[PDB]
Amino acid sequence: VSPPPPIADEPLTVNTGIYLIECYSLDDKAETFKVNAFLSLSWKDRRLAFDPVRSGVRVKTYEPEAIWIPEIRFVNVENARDAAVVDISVSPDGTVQYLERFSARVLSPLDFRRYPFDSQTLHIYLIVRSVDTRNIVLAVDLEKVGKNDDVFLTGWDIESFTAVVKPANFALEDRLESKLDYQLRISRQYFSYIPNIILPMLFILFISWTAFWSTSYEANVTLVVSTLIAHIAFNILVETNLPKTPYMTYTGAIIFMIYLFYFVAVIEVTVQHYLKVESQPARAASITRASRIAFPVVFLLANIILAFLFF
Amino acid sequence: VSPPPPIADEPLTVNTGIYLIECYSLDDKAETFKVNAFLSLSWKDRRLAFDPVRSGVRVKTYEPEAIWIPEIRFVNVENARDAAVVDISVSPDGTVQYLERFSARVLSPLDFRRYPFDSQTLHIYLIVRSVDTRNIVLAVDLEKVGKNDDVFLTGWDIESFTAVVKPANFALEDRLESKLDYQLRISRQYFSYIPNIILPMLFILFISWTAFWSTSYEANVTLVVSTLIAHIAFNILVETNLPKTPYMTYTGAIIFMIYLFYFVAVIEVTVQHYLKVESQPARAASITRASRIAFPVVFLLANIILAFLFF
Amino acid sequence: VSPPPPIADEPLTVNTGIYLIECYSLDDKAETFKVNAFLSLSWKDRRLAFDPVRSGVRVKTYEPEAIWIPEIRFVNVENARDAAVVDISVSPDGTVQYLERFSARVLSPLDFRRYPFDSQTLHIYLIVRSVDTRNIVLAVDLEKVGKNDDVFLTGWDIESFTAVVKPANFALEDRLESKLDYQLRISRQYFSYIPNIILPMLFILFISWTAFWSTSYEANVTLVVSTLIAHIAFNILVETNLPKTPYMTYTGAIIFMIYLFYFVAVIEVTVQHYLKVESQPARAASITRASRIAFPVVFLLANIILAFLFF
Amino acid sequence: VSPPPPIADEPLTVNTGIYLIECYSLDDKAETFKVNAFLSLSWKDRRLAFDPVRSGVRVKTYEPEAIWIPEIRFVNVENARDAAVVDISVSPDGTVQYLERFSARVLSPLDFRRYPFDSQTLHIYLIVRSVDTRNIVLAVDLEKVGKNDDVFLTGWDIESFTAVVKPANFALEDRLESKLDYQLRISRQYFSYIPNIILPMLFILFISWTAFWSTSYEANVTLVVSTLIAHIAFNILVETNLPKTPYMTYTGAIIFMIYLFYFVAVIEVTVQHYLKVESQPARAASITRASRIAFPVVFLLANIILAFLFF
Amino acid sequence: VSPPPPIADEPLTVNTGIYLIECYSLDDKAETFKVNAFLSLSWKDRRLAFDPVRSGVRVKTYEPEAIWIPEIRFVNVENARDAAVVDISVSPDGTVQYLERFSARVLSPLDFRRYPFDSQTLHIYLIVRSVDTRNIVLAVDLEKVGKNDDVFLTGWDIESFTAVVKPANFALEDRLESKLDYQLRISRQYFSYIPNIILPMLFILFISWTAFWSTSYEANVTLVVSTLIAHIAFNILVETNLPKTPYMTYTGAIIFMIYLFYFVAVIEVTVQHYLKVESQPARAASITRASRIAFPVVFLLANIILAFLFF
Ligand SMILES: [Cl-]
Ligand SMILES: [Cl-]
Ligand SMILES: [Cl-]
Ligand SMILES: [Cl-]
Ligand SMILES: [Cl-]
Ligand SMILES: [Cl-]
Ligand SMILES: [Cl-]
Ligand code: NA
Ligand code: NA
Ligand code: NA
Ligand code: NA
Ligand code: NA
Ligand code: NA
Repeated sequence: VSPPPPIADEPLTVNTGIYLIECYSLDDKAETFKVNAFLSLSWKDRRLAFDPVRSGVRVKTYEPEAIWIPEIRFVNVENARDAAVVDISVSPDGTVQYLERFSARVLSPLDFRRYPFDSQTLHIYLIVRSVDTRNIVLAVDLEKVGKNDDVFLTGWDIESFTAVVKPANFALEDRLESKLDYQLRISRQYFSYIPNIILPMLFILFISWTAFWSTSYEANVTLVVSTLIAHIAFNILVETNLPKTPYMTYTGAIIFMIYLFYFVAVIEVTVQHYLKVESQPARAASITRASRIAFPVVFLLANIILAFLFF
Repeated sequence: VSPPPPIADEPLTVNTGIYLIECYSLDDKAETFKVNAFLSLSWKDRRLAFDPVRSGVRVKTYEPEAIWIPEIRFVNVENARDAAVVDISVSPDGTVQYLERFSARVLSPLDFRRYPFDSQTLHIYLIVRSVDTRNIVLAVDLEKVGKNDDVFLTGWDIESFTAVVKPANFALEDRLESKLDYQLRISRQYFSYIPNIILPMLFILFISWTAFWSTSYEANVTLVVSTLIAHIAFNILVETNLPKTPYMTYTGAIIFMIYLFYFVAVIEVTVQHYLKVESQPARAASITRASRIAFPVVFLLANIILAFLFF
Repeated sequence: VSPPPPIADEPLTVNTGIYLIECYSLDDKAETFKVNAFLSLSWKDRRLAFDPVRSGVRVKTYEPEAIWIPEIRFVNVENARDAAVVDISVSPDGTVQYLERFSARVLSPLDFRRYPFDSQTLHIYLIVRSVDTRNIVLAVDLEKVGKNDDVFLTGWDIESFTAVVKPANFALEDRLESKLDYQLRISRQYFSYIPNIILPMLFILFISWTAFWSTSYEANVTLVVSTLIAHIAFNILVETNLPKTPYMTYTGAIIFMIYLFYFVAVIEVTVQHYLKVESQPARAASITRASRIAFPVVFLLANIILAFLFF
Repeated sequence: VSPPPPIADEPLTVNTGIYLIECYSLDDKAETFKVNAFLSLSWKDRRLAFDPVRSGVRVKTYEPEAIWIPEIRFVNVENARDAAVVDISVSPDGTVQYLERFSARVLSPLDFRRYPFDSQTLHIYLIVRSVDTRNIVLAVDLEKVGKNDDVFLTGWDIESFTAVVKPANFALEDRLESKLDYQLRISRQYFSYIPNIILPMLFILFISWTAFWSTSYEANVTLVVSTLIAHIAFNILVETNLPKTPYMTYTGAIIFMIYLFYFVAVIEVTVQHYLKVESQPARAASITRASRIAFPVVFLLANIILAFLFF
Repeated sequence: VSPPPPIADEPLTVNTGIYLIECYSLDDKAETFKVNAFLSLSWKDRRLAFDPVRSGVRVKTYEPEAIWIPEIRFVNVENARDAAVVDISVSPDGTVQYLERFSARVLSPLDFRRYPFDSQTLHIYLIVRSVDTRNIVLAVDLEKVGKNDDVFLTGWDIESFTAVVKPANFALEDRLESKLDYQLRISRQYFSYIPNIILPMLFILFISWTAFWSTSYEANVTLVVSTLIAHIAFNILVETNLPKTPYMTYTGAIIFMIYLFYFVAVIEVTVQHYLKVESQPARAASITRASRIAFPVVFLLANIILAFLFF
């Protein structure tokens, strides 16, 4: 079979629409998500036109094999989509209405800069390669773009599912390609991070600061070193749920900065002891008394500065 | 092939039934479960009717290819079900009795609020898209809905497998869809959580409270900090077996609250020492003596309050 | 094609046999094992009978397509078995000898009560659904049931592979089903558990008891708390290799009971110190001296009681 | 199609050859390896003989469907090999030259006794089931058995890839089976184990022995217990990269034996303290002085004994 | 179908080109990467030639089935590539222009010597087996070799994608093979390693050196042993993200060398204490004072030496 013939030198417009049924498995490390949706296609093939009076029927159904169907592919998919044709319906003028149900693992990159308070725009790119007979251009039928109300992406809030109506028409391997951008706007459910990582991490830091109300070096060493190890465990736990980024993430910055607070606490604890031993407990007392105010104040201000730079 | 013709303008009723053979792999993190069941379908096709006297036979068997079979799909499945036809049997009036054995990874969400003392309702949604010739409506043949006695879901108790008999009939992409709800009610086997997480976690907390019967700061610091680290390990272990929820789980709340008890224990231990050093061991004694009663009482009451809010 | 016709009202006997080639991947957490075997089937179809004198040949080979083959399925498989037909041979009387090689992930539950000193009976259930023409019953041809000598299940000892010769005939969805039970009896290779978990766990416990020969509270606190943390690591390591059971496992019981020994050691260590501080080291000496005998004796007796209840 | 007819009562010889292209994913825990190779087959079928003068073509190419091809299977594979036919070439005498490229997950057991200084012989077993017309026997065409120079198995050194030329001809389910043994000899690259496990493990042990030059019980308890915990982590890390063996591995033995050294160090540390407290520091000094020589000497000799028993 | 006939004794040149659409999942442990690209093939088949005047058309489109297409395979792929034909276009002279879109898991080895400051050359090898009619040779059409601008390999910087234009022509199993080398040059994004592993690891080492400003043996033992355990955790974390190499990696060397610094710190701490006890605190003071300069200086120089050897 060959593509539909042009009335004049116009390109063939394939109207598209994606309707999400099930949306799942957003892997932060892999920057992938799995989708299960309907793909609807519509184009006019005058060769398929019929008189409803003579034929009796108002619409004609065809098997994919019987007629010409545009070779529509997804750009950013991992492997070729699993698709199964639901329906092909031809109206008297020759307007074909294709429907298929597909599933694919979509590869759309993520911006972890504000993690876990981040919002993402997932992309689904539809593309079509022009044949030698005629150029094929994609379009968006907005009435056939949507999502089910039940659509839930675990740990995420689905904001919108829309399409950039004007396609990106460009040359590739000496033939015209028409690309369409379907955007799924989502925002992370940060709630769990607060009682599981953020607050536990702050509690262990504040416990390290009880060393500023203790003259026992052996006890201080235990307090600051033990809590530093729990902070290492939280750093490791966090960096497992995330990929290696060439930039600093919000949680990454806080986690990093907290190491400096542990390092300065070890210095203060060491200075206090050296001075006590050197028979200068008065000077050690001044440093310890100052640290009690300095550490919380510098921690609070540094955090205001970070939140400001990141948001 | 085309769908059966209507006697009048009535829709075609496809009677359904699911009989679970094997139920397995409930992934809490993924909110998925795997099923292996029989799917039975029954509808009347007058075109297939025959006289049992003239034909000799009481029922006629057909291969799927020979006759019209309704396109039945699952809504909340991950990928398309794996199915294999067991039997197709036609009675003299034209009543078709289809049977297939399928397997699918079903995506039904879970409510972890009362974890690990939670009960779930897993869903299996059957759907059918109406064709242009006539509208197709689903029904439940209750005699063909059930589960095998051997059906075991590891770590769960299977309560019931029933179907909501009235289908959800709605419009989707300008065609009628008939959805059916099969509900598998299950309840978690919480027993293992008690000797593996709950009791070990309480033992480490009570060990931290032996610091209220000790005047040794060095020893107390070790007791409260070491046990706090073991509590961090239990928090991490628990949050690995669960997905990130936008709400507080029962175990999540207890685990979180226990951090506050560790934090206040560090404060008491610090106060006692500061006072002892400041040559006020009498005042430190009063605080330590009070803490011995305060800590268990506040822990017990806070737990009554939590159990009340959650159950 | 239709099933063989009955001489009288007797059911059709399909003689079966499974010969294991490769047996592997026993997942304790999932309660599954993978199998790679031969499935042999034999039934008489008089329609296929021939005279060896007239036909020249002693046996006739047929392709699955050509003749009627009973639809045999596995009950407890995860997905439908992967099978490939090796041979179909018809003798002059019409006796068909079918052979196929298959692989399947079999789902047979396990009893972890005596873990890691447990023995299991893995099951492979063959089933057949009766057609309307005639009822089909399964049988065991014992000469065609066996296993290869090389068959090795990693970490397990294969005791026997036998079949329960009388099938379980029952009604299901108003049709006779003939189920057969193939039993693979295996016993765990517990050897590795001894130097990797059991002996390391006992060594850390005995190290905690060196606190009964020490008056140093700071040192005792370190001894009992540090070793308690290593016991937590062993509890976590063990519960990862096992699923969540609604009953107590042997290792689970020992692991749990050992927590009580750590808890009582913390109490003794605390009592000794309180008494020493209260200027009563004589009374603290009596308690410490008693604990040196009490702890090993109670540990040894409690273990005799547990081994008795479990074996 | 039927198998080639015999000139006399001779069996049909299928000449085989495996040429490894890619060798990868050797899973120690699963005792599996993945292979990507060429499988070449050659047999004479006089029915395919042709005159090159009359036919125009020296050799004729056929699609697998067109002619009889022996059903060659792998014994020790997990699932059926993924294969794709490269070429089928028939010479005028009827000699068929089959070529296919396949990939399979081969299940060949491993001997971890000398781990990580072990050498393995991986096996690939080719088999063929005799048909009723005539018996089929396998052979090795040594010119068509080899491996690519680029063939690299991560963490292993590939020594040789050869075939045991004489097949194992045996009876199975009353039919002759011809098995062939392809052996891939490999040896582990132990180098990484030295700076990652062996040397770190020895360093922590030697650190524990600095307790023989210390009279501080509190410090010794910390030294021996802390380093014992690091040894537990190395034991856990090692047993994760390995399956549960019914025998003692070399690393397993060293790791186990080192626990006894930690246990005896705890005893010495306890004895020294008891004696110091009992006002017998002279006797405690003798024991501590002896331990300084005893511990390294017994460790060195025990290791000579182990290396001797294992190598 | 047979291959195109030669004008003379020349081989058939198949011009190739790979254009990367999506590049993803570079597994350091497995030494694999997943690719999703276009594969373009072009060769002359005079049998397909046509007069554009007589035929009307300028180019003729064919289905893969209709004409002869060279069997092109990838050498270093794991399983056979998943491919789907985009287009086949024949020009009047008989020049075929084939295009397919494929996905494959490519197995190309990596050099971890300079990890995480390493650069790699990933390879994609195209190959073709000569038929008996005529020899097939590969070529590079440079205009049809490229990559998409969006192509992102997580944690890596894509430098270039080029092809070694001269094929490797060699004999294999008595037939000519034409291999082509496509090279993807990438360099690791080391940035994340700095705040997550390198700086945390240096902070814990510097904390261990605060023992040179402390006379408290109990505190020093805690400082050096606790920080040594955190270094063990970083060693374990690092060796999990990497495969077992028969050579020393850059991070591996630094990590190893840091163990020696911990070992010597334990010796100094032990010597200081022995001397203090032996009533020689003056000599212990000299050693401690020297260590304060020696440790940072030797650490800094040893690192200069390592960076020099590795870069
Ligand atoms: Cl696609
Ligand atoms: Cl489905
Ligand atoms: Cl099955
Ligand atoms: Cl019954
Ligand atoms: Cl019946
Ligand atoms: Cl195979
Ligand atoms: Cl390929
Ligand atoms: Na078509
Ligand atoms: Na049908
Ligand atoms: Na059949
Ligand atoms: Na064949
Ligand atoms: Na072709
Ligand atoms: Na300590």
